[PDB]
Amino acid sequence: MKYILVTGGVISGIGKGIIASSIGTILKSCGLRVTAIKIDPYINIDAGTFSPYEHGEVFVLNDGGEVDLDLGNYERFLDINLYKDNNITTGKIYQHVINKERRGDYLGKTVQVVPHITDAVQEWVMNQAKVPVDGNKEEPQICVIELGGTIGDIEGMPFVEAFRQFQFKAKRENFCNIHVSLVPQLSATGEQKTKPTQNSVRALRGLGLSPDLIVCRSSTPIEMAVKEKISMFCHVNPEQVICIHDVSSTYRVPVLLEEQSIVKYFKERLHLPILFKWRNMADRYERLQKICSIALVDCYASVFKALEHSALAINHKLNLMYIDSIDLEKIPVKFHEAWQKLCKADGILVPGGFLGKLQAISWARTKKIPFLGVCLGMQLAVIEFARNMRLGIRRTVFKTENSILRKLYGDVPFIEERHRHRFEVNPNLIKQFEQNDLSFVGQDVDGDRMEIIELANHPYFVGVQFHPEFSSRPMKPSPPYLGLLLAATGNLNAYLQ
Amino acid sequence: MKYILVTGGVISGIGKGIIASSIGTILKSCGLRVTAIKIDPYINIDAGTFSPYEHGEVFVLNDGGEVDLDLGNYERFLDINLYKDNNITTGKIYQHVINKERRGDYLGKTVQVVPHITDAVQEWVMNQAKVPVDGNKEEPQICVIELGGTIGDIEGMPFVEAFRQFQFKAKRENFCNIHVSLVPQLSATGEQKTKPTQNSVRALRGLGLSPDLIVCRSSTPIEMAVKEKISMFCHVNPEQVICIHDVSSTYRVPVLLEEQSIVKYFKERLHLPILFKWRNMADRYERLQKICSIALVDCYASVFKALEHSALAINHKLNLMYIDSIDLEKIPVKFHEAWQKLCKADGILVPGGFLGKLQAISWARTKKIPFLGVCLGMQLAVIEFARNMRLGIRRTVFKTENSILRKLYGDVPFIEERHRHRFEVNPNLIKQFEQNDLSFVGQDVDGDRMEIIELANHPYFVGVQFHPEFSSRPMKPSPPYLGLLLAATGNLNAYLQ
Amino acid sequence: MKYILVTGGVISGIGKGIIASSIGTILKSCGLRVTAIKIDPYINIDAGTFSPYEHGEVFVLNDGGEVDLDLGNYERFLDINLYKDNNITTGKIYQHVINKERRGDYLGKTVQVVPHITDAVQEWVMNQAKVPVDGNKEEPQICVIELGGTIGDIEGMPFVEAFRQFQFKAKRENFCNIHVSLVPQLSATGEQKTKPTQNSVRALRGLGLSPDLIVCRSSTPIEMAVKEKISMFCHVNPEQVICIHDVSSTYRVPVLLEEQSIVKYFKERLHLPILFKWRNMADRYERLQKICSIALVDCYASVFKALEHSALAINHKLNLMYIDSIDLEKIPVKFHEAWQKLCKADGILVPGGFLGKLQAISWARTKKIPFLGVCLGMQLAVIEFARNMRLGIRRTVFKTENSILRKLYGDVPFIEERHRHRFEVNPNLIKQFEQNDLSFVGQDVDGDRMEIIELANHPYFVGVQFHPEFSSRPMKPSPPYLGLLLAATGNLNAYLQ
Amino acid sequence: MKYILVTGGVISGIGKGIIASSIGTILKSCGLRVTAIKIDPYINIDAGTFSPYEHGEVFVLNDGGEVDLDLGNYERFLDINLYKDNNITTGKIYQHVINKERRGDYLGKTVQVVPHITDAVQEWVMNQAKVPVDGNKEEPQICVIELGGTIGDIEGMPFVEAFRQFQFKAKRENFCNIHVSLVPQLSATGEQKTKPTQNSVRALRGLGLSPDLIVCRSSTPIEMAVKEKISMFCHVNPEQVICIHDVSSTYRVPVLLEEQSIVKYFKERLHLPILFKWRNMADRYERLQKICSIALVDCYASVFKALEHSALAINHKLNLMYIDSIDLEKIPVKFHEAWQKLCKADGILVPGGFLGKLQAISWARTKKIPFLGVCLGMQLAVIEFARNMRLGIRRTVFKTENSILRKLYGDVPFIEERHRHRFEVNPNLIKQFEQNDLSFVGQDVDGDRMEIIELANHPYFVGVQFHPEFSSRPMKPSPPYLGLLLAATGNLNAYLQ
Ligand SMILES: CC(C)(C(=O)Nc1ccc(-c2cncc(C(F)(F)F)n2)cn1)c1csc(NS(=O)(=O)C2CC2)n1
Ligand SMILES: NC(=O)CC[C@H](N)C(=O)O
Ligand SMILES: NC(=O)CC[C@H](N)C(=O)O
Ligand SMILES: [Mg+2]
Ligand SMILES: [Mg+2]
Ligand SMILES: [Mg+2]
Ligand SMILES: [Mg+2]
Repeated sequence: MKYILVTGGVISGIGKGIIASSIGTILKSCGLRVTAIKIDPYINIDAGTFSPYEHGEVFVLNDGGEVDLDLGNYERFLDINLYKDNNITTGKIYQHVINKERRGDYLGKTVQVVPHITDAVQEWVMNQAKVPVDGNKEEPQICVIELGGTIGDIEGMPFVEAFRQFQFKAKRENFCNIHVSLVPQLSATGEQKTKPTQNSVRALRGLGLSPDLIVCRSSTPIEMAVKEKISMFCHVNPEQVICIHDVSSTYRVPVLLEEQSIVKYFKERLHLPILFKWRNMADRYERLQKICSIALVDCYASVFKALEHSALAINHKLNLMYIDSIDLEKIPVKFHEAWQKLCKADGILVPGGFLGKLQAISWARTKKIPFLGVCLGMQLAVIEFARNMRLGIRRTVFKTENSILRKLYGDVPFIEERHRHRFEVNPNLIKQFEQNDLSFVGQDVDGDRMEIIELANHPYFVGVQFHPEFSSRPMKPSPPYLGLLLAATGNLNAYLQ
Repeated sequence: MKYILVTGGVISGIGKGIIASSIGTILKSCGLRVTAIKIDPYINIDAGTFSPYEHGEVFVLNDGGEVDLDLGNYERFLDINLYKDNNITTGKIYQHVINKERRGDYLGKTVQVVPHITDAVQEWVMNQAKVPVDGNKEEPQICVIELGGTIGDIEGMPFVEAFRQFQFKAKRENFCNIHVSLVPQLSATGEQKTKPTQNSVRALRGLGLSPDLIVCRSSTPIEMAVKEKISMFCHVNPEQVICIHDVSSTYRVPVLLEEQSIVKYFKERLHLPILFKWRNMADRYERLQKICSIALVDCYASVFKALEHSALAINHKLNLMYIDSIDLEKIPVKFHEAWQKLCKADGILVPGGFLGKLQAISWARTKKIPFLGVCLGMQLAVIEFARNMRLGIRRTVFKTENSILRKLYGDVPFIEERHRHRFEVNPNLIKQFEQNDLSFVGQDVDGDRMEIIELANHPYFVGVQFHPEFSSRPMKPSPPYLGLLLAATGNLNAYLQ
Repeated sequence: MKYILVTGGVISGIGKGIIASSIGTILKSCGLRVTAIKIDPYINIDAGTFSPYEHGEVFVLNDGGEVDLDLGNYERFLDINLYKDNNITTGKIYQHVINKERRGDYLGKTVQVVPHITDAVQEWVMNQAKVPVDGNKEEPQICVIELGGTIGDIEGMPFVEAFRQFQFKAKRENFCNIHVSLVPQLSATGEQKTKPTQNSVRALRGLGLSPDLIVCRSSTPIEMAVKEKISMFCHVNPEQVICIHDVSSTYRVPVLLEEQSIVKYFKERLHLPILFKWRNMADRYERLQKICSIALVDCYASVFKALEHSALAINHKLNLMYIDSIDLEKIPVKFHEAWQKLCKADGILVPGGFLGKLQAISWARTKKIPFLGVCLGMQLAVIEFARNMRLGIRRTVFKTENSILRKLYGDVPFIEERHRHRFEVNPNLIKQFEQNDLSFVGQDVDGDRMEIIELANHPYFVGVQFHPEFSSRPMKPSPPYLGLLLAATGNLNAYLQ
Repeated sequence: MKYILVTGGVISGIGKGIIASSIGTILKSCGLRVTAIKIDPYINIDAGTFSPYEHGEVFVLNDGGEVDLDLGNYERFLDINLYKDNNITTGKIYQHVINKERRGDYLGKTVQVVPHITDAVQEWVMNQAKVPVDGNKEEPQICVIELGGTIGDIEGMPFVEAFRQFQFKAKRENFCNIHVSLVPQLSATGEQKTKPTQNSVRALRGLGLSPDLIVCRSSTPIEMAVKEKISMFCHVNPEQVICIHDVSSTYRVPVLLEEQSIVKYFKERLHLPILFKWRNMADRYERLQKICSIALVDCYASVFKALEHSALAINHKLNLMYIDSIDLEKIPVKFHEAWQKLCKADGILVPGGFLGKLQAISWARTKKIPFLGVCLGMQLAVIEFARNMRLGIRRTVFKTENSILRKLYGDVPFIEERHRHRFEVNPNLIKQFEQNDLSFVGQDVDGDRMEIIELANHPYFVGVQFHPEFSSRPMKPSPPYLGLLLAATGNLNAYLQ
């Protein structure tokens, strides 16, 4: 296969995953079948071990893998369905080698990091690159590998050593390395400094990989004198020093890379047989004037992106105002902030988790303000109506054609969406609710779990057990989120017509 | 506790384990309770995964741990009984952290090498240092930690980072580092080169540990000009540059270290409240003239050491001539080497394993030459008499007082020795042999396994199921090995009188 | 002596020289005699080799040394008079060792970087620290050594190796290291990243120096979670992690360091027997409302600082608008910018160099707007009146008591100021001017060079051959600059009364 | 041009200069014009600064350059005449850049190691490679550059950075790197260790150069398992792992390299349009039985080599027994060693320097034992007969045809040989000697200095002012040395016939 490693320098928050995902959609626009692998040098096996504050949200894959939000960036940019083994971690590879050792698979030889851990990385990358990750069963052409962390962190040392070897245990026609690095810009002088990028490239080149492209991330576009220092000290041509400055949106990052001519580089280097929409979406995003103010009651990064996809599609600006449920709760300055936000809420969003959510539900229910409840927001909705693990892709069957979500999903009798919940509605008690305004509208194939609710005597009050955020992509807004913004702007009855 | 790290430079075969074990017996001669821990940066969990060619023999511990022969060096020098967790490996620590992660013991935080793997090393070292490893239940005073590998190998990087932190997460009064390094001596010029030791100390000091002692291993004693270069370039006083040259025996290495005044250094540095036998044994070893030629039919390092302990005790030189059983086998130049060695064999030794052993057994049996069979050498002896896992410490009961091994072990009704076998003698068939010359003399407490055989109509033909090698120490020769050399020299009937 | 090394991490523009100069004035406020040495790892011998665009202005010392502007920061903060050998460079030290080699001073031994270049650094630092650099002939107590560059640049490697050795070839009571490092703050998230500081401290600690204080430079004050990561990963206590954020002025940086308690650290560590004005000047600077707009017709950093000292003393804000003389020149958008700036010029400043300066002189002369000409601005003033190396400290004698500059300098018959010029006024032609409005008012002791001019029929049009900028300090504004701001605000005749 | 860098790993005494010189004579046997440059990272400018104990003898070049003996190895192997600038040193390059800086040749830019010192290395290497260093005025085809020191020493860091850049600022067709490294062989086990070579290649590859050949120096030929570890861990094919073991002679080292097929590698890699004598000389050397015992009364490495060239040519073994003149002196165990050696002296050799030499002269003179005096040995000979700087190539004119040295040099009226002396014979006093047995036979063209003496009433007692050692090569023995061995074996009168 053809392989593109993306390494990071100086600091991890430079957006390497957006760059890597951007080059993947560039290559896809050039007609290529692109895979992605993310290396996360953490010793954790799956992101289910994390808090939402640590690594952002737990993105959920079709196979039930729990991963950090950057596999959602590859899914959203490439329109791809990743498997749990497209995330490589140090825990996953060390445990693999330890298990092989105990099985005698290393034939009584001493197991050690080089070669055995480095071979495990190569074995895994070669095979997961070949996985059909598009819906097309045809073997991929390119694999973009993001090496997470910063080159020079101790946890990354097996992977760069593996990738050093992988140059030679392949061809230069088949492997290149992108180094993404911070070019810090000083306050008082405006001066862009190249020293961290030079030092990071020196470290990377000391690990036996050379930058084939250097991607500068900078606050402002870099000056030619700055690009000249980088091309001289990092021993790469000026045409191989790319600048991605702070832009308006992720839609503009692929467009910017065409305007740095990366396709000519990848054609020449990787010997490749080679956007519109990203321009259009960027150009639209920069012109969004009509505010839709929604109350959310990187912890919710797919939720925010799903709303922005929906907002863009209806040519509105999202104003996502985040409210803690403890602010709305009876426990008082932040109460008069939170409830004031909840007054100017055109829609209420109660996402998942593991108290004032119930008050926001009551507010939305009573005042007839548009509501989307996801996972816990469905369960709390059922609960508060009464007062007044299941992991990965599953089929949800609609119990009727008289469903607003069914119209938004395109009249289909069932949907396949991603789940992540341990708790569900009691099958014996459903007959308390069916008599009244809260219809249970979607169920599993087993008929035990109700998985969608709709409140009938309301513009749009829906609850879903699945996370339809993980299915959201710019080209196809997540229908439960689209319905929320359509309802909040009154356009729902025009769309459903 | 007080801690002594022993790091290695340039190459691992410099004898760091003998140096570390030597300083342990020095400190023990100074009256201190000494523990040992060995770090082996391999990803293997236990040495049962190894061939005998890889890491030498599998030493067996009382608890059934399978470890490399260097935990036998700490056992033999200190008269200590190590536990399986006095061996630290990368596999054992990474699996520990992975298991803690999956249990949620890191409270949703990202697990990473620093701190979490480095803390696991510190946690383990602090607690295993406190283990009563002598028979005395009193908590130890010093722990000698040998860091296996060479400082600068990638697998060693978590451990040196842990030990860097461990300086500061302790006191300088409680931690020091010994660096053992090759001083190569060139052929043509006789010139001793200090450059590898300087470069290795620069690497070690780049990992945030400084040599408190530098132990030069050299072929010849080092010149003062060589010691001056090391003390200048490695930034350590001349009194802290120790030379251990190629000596006669391991008995001389502690004695040499007194003659480099290390006790004064450890008294001053570690604030310690502070040999004869090692001199005596060294002085004896250098005067061994009477050859006992024994045929063995680092793969057998405890076997060789057990014979040398026995040889020294009877003031004989061992000539251990190693013969492959395939040389003795019918499959022919090496046949006339092997059988010629077997002709001048004063004793035959058939150690354990997993064909010409049977011929050597037949030879020894028929010609009435002294025989010791260990594990497989007992099983093949039973088999060839007929023609003509159980792991760690177990109690073997003697079935009679009429046992030669029972006299050698001191008339005791049972012995406790170390086992490592999956196969044993059939309890139904023992009644074929008891009628004849092959007595089954030792059994387990269960009475199912016969564990010792003695052939009655022979000077000394014994078979044992245990490995009594692992019990051998210079002060107390292993009785089955002592019996072999006593028999082979005719001194048996004088000893047993 | 007591020594404080100040090392830099990530990027050089973090202000290490202001931090180092700030701790020097802190220690001086604590009553200590402080020296400064600046190491510049460039191979250049003196800054006379530089353009003004490269390293900023060439600061001139009393002995005629040409140095970068950071020796002016030590002069301005400490009220000190540095010698040319308080600047150490790689060129100065390598040439020293090469010269010693050729003289046989190394006694036929091979000269090499360690030890001989590292010893040369130590020799130089020990002796220049002892230099009376105050006017007091008493030997100094502390020496602040700024190591220029970033730790990990190849040119800095001799100096950090020297300073590693210098810890041990001294006492910990007598040496400490401050590491100044960038904590980059990301745009989108507001997130302060500690990774470069951790990596830079790892590099510094790999060169055998540990941070005794870590000084974070950040745009905003750092959060406690950020300070905790630094104190954990850089293995230093929280009290040793200092934050200097972007402040109003250099006057506030010493004041901030008291509010980080550095005096307690230096008392404890360096065993020291231990501001008001800096608070007052900072507090004043933040309240400057009255604008004095001056046209200047880091290239002029002492000029700008001299104006700011003058501005602060008269409680005005300086608006220094910089105009290129080529903009004012007949060669046209920038002409209407430049001449528009020159219209709102309350004073014209024509500093030194090596064309529209003559037009600005004519403008100021004719319209009677306050003028200060320095070096070339005196020579061009003489020239344009007619139309209508001498290096370091020299004595200039006033030819009369009827001098405005003589009143501003305190009625004294001569002044001693710093010179840097190859050209001077023709002694035969002076009699053309003395007849008219342009008096030559200051001369050298030789009587050949006129060194000050004053135009009599004007509020304030003075020219000086010396650079009185280099003499400017916050406590004592440079009288030619003070006169300019006093004239420009009309306060001159109140001051001279 | 084509360039071959030769780097060293682990320790400098591995013989890199003999390897580099050997590949140069291989390429010369393939018909190529070969240059050599030696980089010595010492800060010394010329070896005239050294003692003879430090870097061995001072080799003298035709232009009067004073250099270490390794430029004599390139002269002897290639039959080449090196210039003083074929030795590059850190002193020579830093002084060059400092001088350029002071001249303004860097146009006011900050001079720093990268680029300016690294460019100076490249500039120098490119131009000195083009120097006609053979007598043929045609521009060379290959330049062998030995980088002295060990890769990873701090002084070598500018040169490896220059050579990293030089790969890219050339072509792979035009540059390759040979890494020479110690494979230490342990005493007790016979085990050859690859770890230092792996670590040294990791350091070298961290400086951005990869081994194109790895030359193992080992005591014994390396095993295939050892070559496999090196080829795996150093990421080079088995055919690129060369072993040079301890051999009989330098004559065998080129022959060994053909038997490792290096010409096939250099043909393929450097795109080259491509021994007998070295085999013959090696084969002869191994069969030398007839001892010629000569008393010498790396300090004298060209002297020893000149004797060995002479010995080989007359098919004798040299037994060069070295005697200190202080042993022969009246100041007594070593007296009876020294004079005993002087009794079995078939020839006396008194080489140059700066007391018992006079006694050895008297001994040789009186007993009529063959004598060669060089420089000081001529001056002391003149002196002791009476009792009983001029640097580089100079023309010496023979005063007569009646000269034994003139016959040995081939009847020529003058010779051109290399000089290094400050003292000479007094022109007024020569008329004391000419009357008697000591003829002055060679003079300079000036007629002031007598430069050769011959004692007439003796088999062979010659003194020369020049060092004819530096002219010695295996193909053409130095005639004054050849005469000594011919005289000492009685073959002189057969040769001179
Ligand atoms: C939330 C929003 C509106 C967005 O653009 N935010 C934003 C804005 C700017 C940048 C940015 C600025 N400069 C540089 C770089 C980098 F590239 F260098 F890092 N990034 C990053 N994220 C959005 C809608 S859809 C989406 N993401 S998404 O669903 O994956 C879809 C793309 C496939 N985000
Ligand atoms: N210092 C300056 O401004 C230099 C002025 C002028 N070029 C001279 O040499 O006198
Ligand atoms: N080269 C030498 O042997 C030197 C000889 C003597 N010291 C001189 O200067 O002439
Ligand atoms: Mg810069
Ligand atoms: Mg040396
Ligand atoms: Mg972080
Ligand atoms: Mg090995």
